[PDB]
Amino acid sequence: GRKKIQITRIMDERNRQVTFTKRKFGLMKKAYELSVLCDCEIALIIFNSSNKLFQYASTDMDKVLLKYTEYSEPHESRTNTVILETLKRR
Amino acid sequence: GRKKIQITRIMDERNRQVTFTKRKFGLMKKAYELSVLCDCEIALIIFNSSNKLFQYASTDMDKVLLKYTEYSEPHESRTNTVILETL
DNA sequence: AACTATTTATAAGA
DNA sequence: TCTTATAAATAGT
Repeated sequence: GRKKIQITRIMDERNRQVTFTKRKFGLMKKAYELSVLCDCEIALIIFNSSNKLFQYASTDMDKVLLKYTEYSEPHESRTNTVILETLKRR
Repeated sequence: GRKKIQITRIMDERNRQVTFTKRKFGLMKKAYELSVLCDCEIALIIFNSSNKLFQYASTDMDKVLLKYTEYSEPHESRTNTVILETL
């Protein structure tokens, strides 16, 4: 990036859409590279704010999702949590 | 990277494992940033070569997967396909 | 595991 | 979309 940007929701609609398209390609690209380099199985489902779907899966999506739903051990899972935060002085 | 690397399976076991751990964090990180920045719902399931699971989901994994299985329109889908290559 | 040069991604300005 | 300068990730150590 020509500038550092904060990680909060982009407010400009068209900016949000461009950022979405490029970052999504980059993310599927990094997913592909992870799967190849480290010999692992990835499935990546993305729904844009308008509920349109975009997906990546190394092997085969329904294979990976089946394996998921049957997996019955504790495992590393991360998520998004919203925090209350005070801003800078300005 | 201190070196450019080819995109093929890392042969050294321990190298593969370190690369896995760091790149996975980076990938979940970029996923989180995408979901926040562009207000979208992501689900990312990874099974390492030993069949151990690692996951990221912005909202809630079963929510996203339900939405997936019901989605009935054509959509952008990618996968990995193997190519023959000269050196 | 941390730290650093080299690469890979990406945001602003066009 | 493109260009470019800048920030962010990562491959070796």
